[PDB]
Amino acid sequence: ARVREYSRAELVIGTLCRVRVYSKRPAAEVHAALEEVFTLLQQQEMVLSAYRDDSALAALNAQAGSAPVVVDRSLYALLERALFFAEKSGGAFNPALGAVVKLWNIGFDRAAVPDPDALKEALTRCDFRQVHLRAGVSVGAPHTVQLAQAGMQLDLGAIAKGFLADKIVQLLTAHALDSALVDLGGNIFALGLKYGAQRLEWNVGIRDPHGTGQKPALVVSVRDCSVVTSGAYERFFERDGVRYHHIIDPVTGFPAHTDVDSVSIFAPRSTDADALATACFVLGYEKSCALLREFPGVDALFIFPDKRVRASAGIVDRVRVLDARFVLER
Ligand SMILES: Nc1ncnc2c1ncn2[C@@H]1O[C@H](COP(=O)(O)OP(=O)(O)O)[C@@H](O)[C@H]1O
Ligand SMILES: [Mg+2]
Ligand SMILES: [Mg+2]
Ligand code: NA
Ligand code: NA
Repeated sequence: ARVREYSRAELVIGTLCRVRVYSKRPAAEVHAALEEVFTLLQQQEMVLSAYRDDSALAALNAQAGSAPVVVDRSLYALLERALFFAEKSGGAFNPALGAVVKLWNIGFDRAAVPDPDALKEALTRCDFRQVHLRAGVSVGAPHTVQLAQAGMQLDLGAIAKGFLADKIVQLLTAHALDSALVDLGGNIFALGLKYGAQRLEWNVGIRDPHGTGQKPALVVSVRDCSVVTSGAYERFFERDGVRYHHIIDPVTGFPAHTDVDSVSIFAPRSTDADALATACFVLGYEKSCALLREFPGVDALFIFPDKRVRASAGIVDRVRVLDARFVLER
């Protein structure tokens, strides 16, 4: 039995999603797994999407201030994990920020900053503690979500790609695959080891925060690990000489003013890496290090505006700088 390498990529969930697999299984089995990966992404776009009228999440948001809504176990679990990171991060990551994000989402389209009072009003409808998750303990009991605060809106943009990368890994493993690189718009999961007959760690690239995005500035060698990056120049618009990026500080209702250009989180679960990358970007370097002490199983890599790079002890020896303008502090 020979090793073969496969990849497939499609535009779905608003970005380019690519999965690369090495396998000795019959090619038909790999093709079937990849078919299911991309069917899953299509289906989940219709569950999780914040910017569509026909998604399950949009239906949930339409019931804010009303009765609990039945959701499937998967969406319930994702919301539970999102609220966990909201609590642990002091709301730096906030999955109920839709009232504010939606104003900024039209801002992007219109290239215009939201009004002050409108923005001040939106911040009053973002209390994630008023998302009530309930699930009965008896056999087959439904899972429900209630948005108790009038006009509050869920937006899972900062955790959905991580969730989907984890769901894809679970699917690949269900198909008896153990070597893959999952890349959902840059949200990476490195499953197992790649092939060279030699088995090698995956060399995951981290971009220059200001890069055209072509070349990575650094690579990190990893196995069975998600690598998720949140950064200041990945999505933004400009107006009158000021840049407004897409990661909001919930305290100000404005794009976060932070001391790092990007934060990359390395974790066994991409859900966790995605939520933490957002929280850490909002919190800034020192407070991020404090938060991360609560998660011993994760590592982090910070790129500063002066091109210094700091990486935690669990990954620093695995980092290689490719763009010599950057310096890895040791
Ligand atoms: N502080 C925040 N907490 C949670 N979600 C946020 C926050 N700010 C913005 N969002 C939503 O999450 C998205 C940012 O997600 P993030 O994972 O940080 O970046 P990326 O889009 O590169 O994956 C935004 O587009 C918005 O939908
Ligand atoms: Mg995130
Ligand atoms: Mg993300
Ligand atoms: Na990103
Ligand atoms: Na800040």
